[PDB]
Amino acid sequence: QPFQLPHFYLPHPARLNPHLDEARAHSTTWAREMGMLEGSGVWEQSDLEAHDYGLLCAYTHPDCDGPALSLITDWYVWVFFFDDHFLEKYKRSQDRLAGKAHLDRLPLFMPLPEPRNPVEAGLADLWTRTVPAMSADWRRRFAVATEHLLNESMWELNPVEYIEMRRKVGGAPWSAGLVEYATAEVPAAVAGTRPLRVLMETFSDAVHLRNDLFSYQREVEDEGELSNGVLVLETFFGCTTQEAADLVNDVLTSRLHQFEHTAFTEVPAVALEKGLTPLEVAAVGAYTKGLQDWQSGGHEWHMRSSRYM
Repeated sequence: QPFQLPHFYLPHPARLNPHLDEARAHSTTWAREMGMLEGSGVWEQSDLEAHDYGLLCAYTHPDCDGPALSLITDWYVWVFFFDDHFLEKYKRSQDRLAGKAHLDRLPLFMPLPEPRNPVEAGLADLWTRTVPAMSADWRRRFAVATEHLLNESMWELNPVEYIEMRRKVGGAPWSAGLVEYATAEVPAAVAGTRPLRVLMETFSDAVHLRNDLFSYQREVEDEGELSNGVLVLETFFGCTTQEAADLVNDVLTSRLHQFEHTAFTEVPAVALEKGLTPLEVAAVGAYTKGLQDWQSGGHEWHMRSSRYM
C-alpha cells in the first residue's frame, strides 16, 4: 500500500439497492450483447465481473428500481469500457487521428448511424433506452456532459488548478446527470442559481478527490498517470505521500461540509426565493438526497470492493 488510508468523514451511511444481483446479471449479459466482452480485444467477462460496477450503481443509486438500476449500470459499464477501449486501440498505439474521428463519431449516436465499434453500439442502445424517460433539457445537458467526459480523453499531445479543472472535466457531473435520472431532474429555475452551482462544485470536488485517494496505487505508481490530487499536493508542497493523502482528505472533508451546508440549508432557501412550486421542490430535495447517496455509496464501493482489485 502506498499510504495508510486517512480518516474519512462519513455523515451519511451507504444504502444498498435490493435489485443488485439483477443488475449484475443484466450488465454482464448486456455487455456481452454489445460485444464489449471477449472478442473485443479490450475486456473479458472475468474483467467486468471483477470490476463489479453493479455494486457501484446499487450503492450509489439505492432508491431506484431494478430496470433503472440496470440502465445506469449499463451506462457505467459503457463509459468504463470507453476509457479502456480508448486507452487500448488508440492511446496505446498512439494514433491520434483514429481516436479523433472516433470522438467525432460518438456524439452522432445521441440525437436531440451504424456503429463501427462496441462503444458506438453501447452508446446507441443506451441512448435508445434512456431518452424516453427524460425531458429534452436533460437530454441536452447530459449529452453535453457526456461529450465533455469523452473529449477529455483527447489528451495525448497546482492544487487549485487541478481541483478546478477536474471539477469541469471530471465524471462527477455525468454521474450527477444519471443521479437526476435516478431520482428527479433539477428545475430550470434554480438550475443557474449559486447554491446549486456550489452544490455541484463541492460534490464534484469531493468525488474526484476521493477517487484520487483510492486510485493512487493503480494510476500514479503503476500506470504513471500524472493527474492525481495526492501526487499534485505531494509535488507542490514537497510533502510525503501520507501527508498529501491527509491534506487531500482534509480538503475532501471541507468540501463535504460545504456540500451538506449549501444542500440542506441554502438550496431550499433559494428554492423558496425563486417561487418554486412544492412539486419541483420535492424534485430538488430528491436530487440532493441522490447526490448524498451517490457519495456515500461511492466511498462504500471503493472501500468494500475496488481497492482489493
